[PDB]
Amino acid sequence: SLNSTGLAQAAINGLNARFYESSNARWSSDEPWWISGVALTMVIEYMRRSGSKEYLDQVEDVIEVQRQPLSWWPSGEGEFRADATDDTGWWALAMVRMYDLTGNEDYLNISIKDEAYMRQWWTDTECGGGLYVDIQDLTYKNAIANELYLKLVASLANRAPNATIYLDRAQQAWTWFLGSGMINGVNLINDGLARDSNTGSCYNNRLPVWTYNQGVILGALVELYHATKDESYLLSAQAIADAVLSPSNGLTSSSGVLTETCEGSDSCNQDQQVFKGVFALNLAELGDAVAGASSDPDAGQDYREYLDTNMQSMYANDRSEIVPTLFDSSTGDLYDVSWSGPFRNATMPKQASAIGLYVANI
Ligand SMILES: OC[C@H]1O[C@@H](O[C@@H]2[C@@H](O)[C@H](O)O[C@H](CO)[C@H]2O)[C@H](O)[C@@H](O)[C@@H]1O
Ligand SMILES: OC[C@H]1O[C@@H](O[C@@H]2[C@@H](O)[C@H](O)O[C@H](CO)[C@H]2O)[C@H](O)[C@@H](O)[C@@H]1O
Ligand SMILES: OC[C@H]1O[C@@H](O)[C@H](O)[C@@H](O)[C@@H]1O
Ligand SMILES: OC[C@H]1O[C@@H](O)[C@H](O)[C@@H](O)[C@@H]1O
Repeated sequence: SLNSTGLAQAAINGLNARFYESSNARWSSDEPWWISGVALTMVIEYMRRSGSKEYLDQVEDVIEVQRQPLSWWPSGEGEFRADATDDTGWWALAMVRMYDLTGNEDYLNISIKDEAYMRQWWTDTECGGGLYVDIQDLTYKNAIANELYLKLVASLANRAPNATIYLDRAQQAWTWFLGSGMINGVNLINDGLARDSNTGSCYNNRLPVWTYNQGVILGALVELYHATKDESYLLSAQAIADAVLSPSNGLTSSSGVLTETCEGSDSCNQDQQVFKGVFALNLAELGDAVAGASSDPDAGQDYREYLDTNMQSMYANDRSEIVPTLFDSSTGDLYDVSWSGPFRNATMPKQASAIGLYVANI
């Protein structure tokens, strides 16, 4: 009885009414730039899944301005090539989705330039593989930058003309990730890798399990399945998603609600506020891939029910409607960080995460 399409549109309208900067073609310049990339993904994915085009003009504006050489990383020469590889990876994946929505080769070309830029910081000398996140420093190979890269090459393996070298890169990247140790004993992914002071060998740094690091990897494996038709990639994704859904692992509350590890102590920073929606969108991708790979009508039904359950809780306990004024008649919905906890304030990363959950149920 809940209309996820209308709620996503209200959530996007709330996102624009409070956080979109027309003069900058960006959401919230006081927030991390990469989260504007995530927001762009959610808006593109809303249009892709709902069949609507109401934000297409706005998305094109954002792309055209955020394409330009970044003032804080001119040496990237624009096209979203930034001072960290994960920043680049978020926009690169948004361009994959833009290409999926529009069929405009221009966006596919951006993702291709991004893949080649990110790969510059893949090294086999440390950790036997993987890329660094901090381009200027080269001190950290983490989960998210390698999950983004892996989903990027796996996506390009299904879309780019030289799809073979991208499929080989994806298969090689997944083999490295699987062997990295970052996937722990309960099939959840810790934050990144530490390096042995004496031996130089790398190991799971046991930093927190963040929801978005259980998400991007699902989309990556889904694209690897589409590229190979090997259901082993789906089964591996399902083991990771199942671990998230199991309340015994602390990511899913006793009410069945996705919960970031920082929500308990009310310490979720500007980055962590956006994590849950990224997982939700990728989980919906996994659900679609699972239901299409088997003739069982109940295939992937647990993931849909999970997303549905999480939507209603967010719908009921985390929502606050904007009240219009005599000057601003904007209507929409605002959302806080906890999908079960109360609504206290809204921020752009919280709102972006909100849209992702609604879009995940379209
Ligand atoms: O990355 C998001 C934000 O980055 C800001 O640039 C930062 C530089 O000012 C600083 O010198 O180094 C960090 C390293 O990441 C840069 O991110 C932008 O000014 C912001 O607009 C952006 O939201
Ligand atoms: O929130 C967890 C994530 O934190 C990331 O480190 C941040 C950098 O990306 C950012 O640019 O600078 C701040 C400095 O406080 C860092 O918190 C990790 O790179 C991620 O792996 C981690 O999930
Ligand atoms: O694996 C631990 C890593 O933690 C990160 O937060 C730091 O930025 C890296 O320098 C460090 O190597
Ligand atoms: O992709 C997942 C979505 O697929 C749609 O076909 C269903 O109607 C939604 O309920 C579900 O959340």
